[PDB]
Amino acid sequence: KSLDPGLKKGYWAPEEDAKLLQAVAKYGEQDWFKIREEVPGRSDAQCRDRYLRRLHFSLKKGRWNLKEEEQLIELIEKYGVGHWAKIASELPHRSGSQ
DNA sequence: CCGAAGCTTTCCACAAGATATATAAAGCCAAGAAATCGAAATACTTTCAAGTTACGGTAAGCATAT
Repeated sequence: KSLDPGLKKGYWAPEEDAKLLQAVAKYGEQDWFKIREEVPGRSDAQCRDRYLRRLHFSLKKGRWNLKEEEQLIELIEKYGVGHWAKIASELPHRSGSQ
Protein backbone atom coordinates (compact mmCIF):
# COMPACT_ATOMS: atom_id res chain seq x y z
CA LYS A 1 0.00 0.00 0.00
CA SER A 2 3.04 2.30 -0.21
CA LEU A 3 5.89 3.16 -2.60
CA ASP A 4 3.69 1.95 -5.48
CA PRO A 5 3.70 4.09 -8.66
CA GLY A 6 0.34 2.64 -9.74
CA LEU A 7 -1.72 3.64 -6.71
CA LYS A 8 -3.66 6.88 -6.23
CA LYS A 9 -4.16 8.61 -2.88
CA GLY A 10 -7.26 10.61 -3.86
CA TYR A 11 -10.15 11.39 -1.53
CA TRP A 12 -13.17 11.42 -3.86
CA ALA A 13 -14.39 8.49 -6.00
CA PRO A 14 -13.22 9.03 -9.61
CA GLU A 15 -14.68 6.11 -11.59
CA GLU A 16 -14.88 4.12 -8.33
CA ASP A 17 -18.67 3.88 -8.70
CA ALA A 18 -18.11 1.69 -11.79
CA LYS A 19 -14.71 0.07 -11.18
CA LEU A 20 -15.46 -1.16 -7.65
CA LEU A 21 -19.23 -1.74 -7.61
CA GLN A 22 -19.15 -4.13 -10.59
CA ALA A 23 -17.50 -6.70 -8.30
CA VAL A 24 -20.76 -6.74 -6.31
CA ALA A 25 -22.23 -8.56 -9.31
CA LYS A 26 -18.98 -10.29 -10.26
CA TYR A 27 -17.32 -11.76 -7.15
CA GLY A 28 -18.35 -12.59 -3.61
CA GLU A 29 -16.94 -11.42 -0.28
CA GLN A 30 -13.65 -13.21 -0.93
CA ASP A 31 -10.61 -13.10 -3.22
CA TRP A 32 -10.26 -9.32 -3.33
CA PHE A 33 -6.88 -9.60 -5.07
CA LYS A 34 -8.76 -10.47 -8.27
CA ILE A 35 -10.34 -7.00 -8.16
CA ARG A 36 -7.15 -4.89 -8.02
CA GLU A 37 -5.93 -6.47 -11.28
CA GLU A 38 -8.61 -4.47 -13.14
CA VAL A 39 -9.05 -1.38 -10.92
CA PRO A 40 -5.94 0.86 -11.06
CA GLY A 41 -5.01 3.27 -8.30
CA ARG A 42 -6.79 1.22 -5.61
CA SER A 43 -5.28 -1.27 -3.16
CA ASP A 44 -7.11 -4.24 -1.66
CA ALA A 45 -6.41 -3.23 1.95
CA GLN A 46 -8.38 0.01 1.71
CA CYS A 47 -10.83 -1.38 -0.86
CA ARG A 48 -12.10 -4.03 1.55
CA ASP A 49 -13.04 -1.55 4.28
CA ARG A 50 -14.39 0.92 1.71
CA TYR A 51 -16.68 -1.72 0.20
CA LEU A 52 -17.79 -2.92 3.64
CA ARG A 53 -18.49 0.45 5.27
CA ARG A 54 -20.07 1.80 2.06
CA LEU A 55 -22.39 -1.08 1.09
CA HIS A 56 -23.59 -2.02 4.58
CA PHE A 57 -27.32 -1.72 5.24
CA SER A 58 -27.86 -2.57 8.93
CA LEU A 59 -26.38 0.37 10.85
CA LYS A 60 -27.54 2.63 13.68
CA LYS A 61 -28.13 5.76 11.62
CA GLY A 62 -30.37 8.82 11.83
CA ARG A 63 -31.00 11.66 14.24
CA TRP A 64 -30.59 11.17 17.99
CA ASN A 65 -34.21 10.66 19.06
CA LEU A 66 -35.83 9.90 22.42
CA LYS A 67 -35.48 6.13 21.82
CA GLU A 68 -31.82 5.77 20.80
CA GLU A 69 -30.25 5.95 24.27
CA GLU A 70 -32.00 2.69 25.14
CA GLN A 71 -30.52 1.23 21.95
CA LEU A 72 -27.04 2.31 23.04
CA ILE A 73 -27.65 0.85 26.51
CA GLU A 74 -28.78 -2.51 25.14
CA LEU A 75 -25.81 -2.45 22.74
CA ILE A 76 -23.30 -1.93 25.56
CA GLU A 77 -25.20 -4.53 27.62
CA LYS A 78 -24.75 -7.49 25.24
CA TYR A 79 -21.17 -8.36 26.25
CA GLY A 80 -19.53 -5.31 27.84
CA VAL A 81 -17.60 -2.30 26.60
CA GLY A 82 -17.39 -3.62 23.03
CA HIS A 83 -15.25 -0.85 21.54
CA TRP A 84 -11.77 -2.28 22.20
CA ALA A 85 -12.29 -5.53 24.14
CA LYS A 86 -12.12 -9.01 22.66
CA ILE A 87 -15.95 -9.17 22.69
CA ALA A 88 -15.84 -7.10 19.49
CA SER A 89 -14.87 -10.32 17.67
CA GLU A 90 -18.44 -11.67 17.91
CA LEU A 91 -20.26 -8.35 17.39
CA PRO A 92 -21.74 -8.54 13.86
CA HIS A 93 -20.23 -5.58 11.96
CA ARG A 94 -20.11 -3.57 15.23
CA SER A 95 -16.40 -2.87 14.92
CA GLY A 96 -14.68 -0.43 17.25
CA SER A 97 -13.64 1.93 14.45
CA GLN A 98 -17.29 3.04 14.13
C1' DC B 1 125.90 -76.30 -52.38
C1' DC B 2 124.90 -72.59 -49.15
C1' DG B 3 120.72 -69.18 -48.98
C1' DA B 4 116.24 -67.03 -48.86
C1' DA B 5 111.06 -67.39 -48.47
C1' DG B 6 107.18 -69.71 -47.03
C1' DC B 7 74.98 -84.60 -22.54
C1' DT B 8 69.55 -84.45 -24.45
C1' DT B 9 67.66 -87.52 -26.99
C1' DT B 10 66.01 -91.37 -28.33
C1' DC B 11 64.18 -96.90 -26.89
C1' DC B 12 64.69 -101.55 -24.60
C1' DA B 13 65.18 -103.30 -20.09
C1' DC B 14 60.35 -105.67 -17.52
C1' DA B 15 60.40 -104.63 -12.24
C1' DA B 16 57.85 -102.45 -10.14
C1' DG B 17 53.86 -98.28 -10.25
C1' DA B 18 48.73 -96.74 -11.54
C1' DT B 19 44.08 -97.28 -11.35
C1' DA B 20 41.18 -99.62 -9.67
C1' DT B 21 36.61 -102.01 -4.59
C1' DA B 22 35.17 -101.53 0.59
C1' DT B 23 33.48 -100.67 4.72
C1' DA B 24 33.74 -96.63 7.99
C1' DA B 25 33.53 -94.12 11.98
C1' DA B 26 35.03 -89.05 12.03
C1' DG B 27 35.14 -82.96 10.74
C1' DC B 28 35.93 -79.82 7.01
C1' DC B 29 36.13 -77.67 2.69
C1' DA B 30 33.30 -76.33 -1.64
C1' DA B 31 29.86 -74.97 -5.26
C1' DG B 32 24.68 -74.59 -6.06
C1' DA B 33 20.01 -73.12 -4.33
C1' DA B 34 16.66 -71.23 -0.75
C1' DA B 35 15.86 -68.09 3.10
C1' DT B 36 17.09 -63.81 5.28
C1' DC B 37 18.39 -59.06 6.03
C1' DG B 38 20.72 -54.24 4.94
C1' DA B 39 20.67 -49.92 1.74
C1' DA B 40 17.71 -46.97 -0.16
C1' DA B 41 14.65 -44.47 -3.60
C1' DT B 42 10.50 -43.03 -5.05
C1' DA B 43 6.57 -41.79 -1.97
C1' DC B 44 3.79 -40.18 2.38
C1' DT B 45 3.65 -37.15 7.19
C1' DT B 46 5.00 -33.43 9.34
C1' DT B 47 7.80 -28.86 9.82
C1' DC B 48 8.49 -24.40 8.04
C1' DA B 49 8.86 -20.43 5.57
C1' DA B 50 6.19 -16.76 2.79
C1' DG B 51 2.74 -13.76 1.26
C1' DT B 52 -2.21 -12.35 2.48
C1' DT B 53 -7.12 -11.30 4.02
C1' DA B 54 -10.52 -10.88 8.23
C1' DC B 55 -10.59 -7.61 11.86
C1' DG B 56 -9.98 -3.72 13.95
C1' DG B 57 -7.10 1.45 16.18
C1' DT B 58 -6.46 6.26 16.40
C1' DA B 59 -6.59 10.49 13.82
C1' DA B 60 -7.77 14.30 10.44
C1' DG B 61 -10.71 17.69 7.48
C1' DC B 62 -15.77 18.82 6.30
C1' DA B 63 -21.23 19.28 7.24
C1' DT B 64 -24.56 21.86 10.37
C1' DA B 65 -26.76 23.47 14.86
C1' DT B 66 -26.27 27.45 18.24
